[PDB]
Amino acid sequence: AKLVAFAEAAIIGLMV
Amino acid sequence: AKLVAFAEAAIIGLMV
Amino acid sequence: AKLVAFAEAAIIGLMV
Repeated sequence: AKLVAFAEAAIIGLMV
Repeated sequence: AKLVAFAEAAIIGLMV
Repeated sequence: AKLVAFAEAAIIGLMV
């Protein structure tokens, strides 16, 4: 799956 | 180069 | 905010 990172502090990596 | 990420678990980052 | 990574050596992550 492709991985996307987000900064919200924490980093969240969500998959597609 | 840009790093593109995938997760298959091992995470792989490839250079573009 | 989404993060984008680059490999320049060091890795740089920039917020979008």
